[PDB]
Amino acid sequence: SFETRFEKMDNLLRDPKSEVNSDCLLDGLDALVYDLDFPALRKNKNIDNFLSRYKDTINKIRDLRMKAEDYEVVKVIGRGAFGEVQLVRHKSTRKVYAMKLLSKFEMIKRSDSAFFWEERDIMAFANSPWVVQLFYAFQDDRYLYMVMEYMPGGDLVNLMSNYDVPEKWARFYTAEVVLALDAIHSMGFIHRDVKPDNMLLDKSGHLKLADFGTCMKMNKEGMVRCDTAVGTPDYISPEVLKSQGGDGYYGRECDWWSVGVFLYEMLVGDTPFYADSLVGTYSKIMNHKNSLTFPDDNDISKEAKNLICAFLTDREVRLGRNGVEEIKRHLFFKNDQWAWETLRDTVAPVVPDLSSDIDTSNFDDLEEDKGEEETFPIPKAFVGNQLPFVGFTYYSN
Amino acid sequence: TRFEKMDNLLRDPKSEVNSDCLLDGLDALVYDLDFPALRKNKNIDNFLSRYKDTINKIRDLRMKAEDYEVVKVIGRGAFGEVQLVRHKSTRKVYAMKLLSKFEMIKRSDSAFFWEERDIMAFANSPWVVQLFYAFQDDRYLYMVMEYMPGGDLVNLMSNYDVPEKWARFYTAEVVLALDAIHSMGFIHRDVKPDNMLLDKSGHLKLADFGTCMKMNKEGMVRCDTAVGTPDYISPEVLKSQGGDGYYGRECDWWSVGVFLYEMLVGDTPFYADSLVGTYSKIMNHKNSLTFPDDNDISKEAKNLICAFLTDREVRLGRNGVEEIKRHLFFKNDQWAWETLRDTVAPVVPDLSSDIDTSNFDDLEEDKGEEETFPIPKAFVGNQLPFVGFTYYSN
Ligand SMILES: COc1cccc([C@@H](C)NC(=O)Nc2nc(-c3ccncc3)cs2)c1
Ligand SMILES: COc1cccc([C@@H](C)NC(=O)Nc2nc(-c3ccncc3)cs2)c1
Repeated sequence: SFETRFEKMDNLLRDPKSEVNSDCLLDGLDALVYDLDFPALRKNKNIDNFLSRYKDTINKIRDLRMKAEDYEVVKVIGRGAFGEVQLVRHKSTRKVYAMKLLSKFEMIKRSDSAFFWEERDIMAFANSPWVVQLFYAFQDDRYLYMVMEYMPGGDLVNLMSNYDVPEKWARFYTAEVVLALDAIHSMGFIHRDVKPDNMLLDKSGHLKLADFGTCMKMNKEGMVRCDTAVGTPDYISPEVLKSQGGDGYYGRECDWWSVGVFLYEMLVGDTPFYADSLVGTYSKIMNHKNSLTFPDDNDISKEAKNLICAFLTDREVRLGRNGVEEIKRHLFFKNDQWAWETLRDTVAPVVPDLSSDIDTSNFDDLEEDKGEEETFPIPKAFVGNQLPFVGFTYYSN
Repeated sequence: TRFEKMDNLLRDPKSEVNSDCLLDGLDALVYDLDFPALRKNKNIDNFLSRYKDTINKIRDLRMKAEDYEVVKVIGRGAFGEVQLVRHKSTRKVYAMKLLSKFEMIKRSDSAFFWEERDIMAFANSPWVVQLFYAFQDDRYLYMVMEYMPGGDLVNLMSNYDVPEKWARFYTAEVVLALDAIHSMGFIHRDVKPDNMLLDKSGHLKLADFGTCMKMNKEGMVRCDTAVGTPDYISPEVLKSQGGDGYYGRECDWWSVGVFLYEMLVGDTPFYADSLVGTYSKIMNHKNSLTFPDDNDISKEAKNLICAFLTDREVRLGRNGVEEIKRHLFFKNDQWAWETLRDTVAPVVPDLSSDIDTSNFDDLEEDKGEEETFPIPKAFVGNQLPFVGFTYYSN
């Protein structure tokens, strides 16, 4: 077991999970230069001499390290209002990735400076077939960049658009979602916003989760709360809605609610709590006992109905509170086509036909930004606008 | 393109982006941000709380002062002290120079240790004391050097009457050592007995390079300030105060001259009871230089001394080290210039333990309160000149 203090420090430098690993240490030096280098501050001798020594070296480094210009944008596949996701090709390696941008200016402006750490940890270290991998995370003074495996199948929102979905497809996406969720729960995170938008497909037609921006680390009892605004409460559980009003905390069972909702939308074509307005949808969720109706549209399966209803109940009696297993054993999941262990080796309901490695078919065209980039007021003293982003850099090796 | 090369940039002990400089960066940053006034900036407060745990940990993992037992305090330079220290685990004994960050700020003069670090680390010479590790905390820089139980020429000079035979030896060694330094591109200035140390076998090493400077093309330097030890300072360097001039490596040779005088005469040539007096006699050396009336001293001894204590442009060594080596004062049957360090030193120190302090004067401790920095209301970047100082030998 024993290691010397020198050995231990060496491990800190080399460990991708360490915040003092070499790449993170360059980040600091970089940021510090960014934030110090200004005529006003250069009047300080310590600062002026320091920037003279290191700057020539800092230019070598900024030249050497990965950068936005190592990639060319093929297209824009999504917009998050903190930035865009865009299809890219690496110039030297020819390889094709999806790339998320985050505006540093926007983040300082609105706060929301701390929120991307969990997404980073998850996509970097999950090492799951159920989770989109981040290959590189790097940055400059303007932006964060997350370079991710591209998922040409598109999301489940697109799928529900182009296909009516039989219980046989539903069961399958549902099961994969169960697994990705469980994977994420086992790393100690609660996803907390689980939607068809966050479910994408690889060239095989298999599902991965993306967009972990809402994810929070659970503690001991496996609970959390965050202050975070949520676009639509369509898939959001009642106890999460209550929590936003200060009331209290909650556990991973909130994610199983979303899945209950996801199923209903796949079979029935509609969100169960759908209303013309946010307020209406909101009331309906809080009303869920009396507000949840199975369709005009059909009789659909006794078993499907029962799973959906088991997920869409109140949290204390809700399916999945006793763990993933009682979910897996639900009779809704019985079939001849796949078993839980073999699921990803099955052939998928929809296997994308793709013209090229650049095929955008399953995504909507994203027109343009072409907006003029906002800049900060020149510091009269040190404001450290780069500090929140220090240690973000990651290279998978 | 394959690329990285940052592997080498990170691994090069001479690289400024190497791992230890990178860690010095983060360490300096935290020290300099941690303050009530500065934590009112949220950017800062948030960064400090994020990296605090990991920073406390690094500080402990990396080499620190607590890793050493202080045995005796063997010197004080008013920029700090020099201690004989023993590593608490390895049990190895080392010399450690403490440089105060507070003082190198107050007096400015924050840049001088770089060349000293550079030399002691990478010289790889039997003529130059070797730097093993360098580290720092908020208060100090720490240089850890090979220990030199032989002591310095001043101690030797007080305990003995140096015969010409010995002076030939020590001068010759100083000469070879200086040459090596010159060949690395530096002018020492500051050549005085106090910086000449004897190893366990009694051979000579140069230390305290804090005053060194790097030559250019013609091998000169441009300096308008005069550098230390009034007794040993050359006319050029004295005169260079007040904007004057720019000069080469023969100011060191001048000090070798003073050194030789001191050993054989037992006094300094420019001694007076004020430095003011000494500066003056130095300017007037052409007159003020005299040997004692009694004297029994070889003519060629006095000649060599006189060849050094002349003006720079006629100064022995101005042509090359060779004209010094060929001087008749060095003529003898015992040793040759290339083998000289393999010969048997005139004094081989007798030592009790590896810890033996007998050849160093008695010094004690500060006993004073640490005079420390005022809390900033804004980023002063006070640690920034020290980033990249840390060194580990392997
Ligand atoms: C708040 O900041 C944001 C910046 C950009 C985008 C977003 C939104 C749309 N959510 C998201 O992560 N969507 C993502 N889609 C992928 C993706 C898509 C296709 N192929 C590979 C990856 C990653 S994240 C938010
Ligand atoms: C520049 O500011 C100063 C700060 C503290 C001390 C000094 C003096 C004592 N000179 C010096 O470096 N002396 C040296 N002694 C050694 C040494 C001693 C014993 N064994 C090996 C080396 C190196 S430098 C100056």
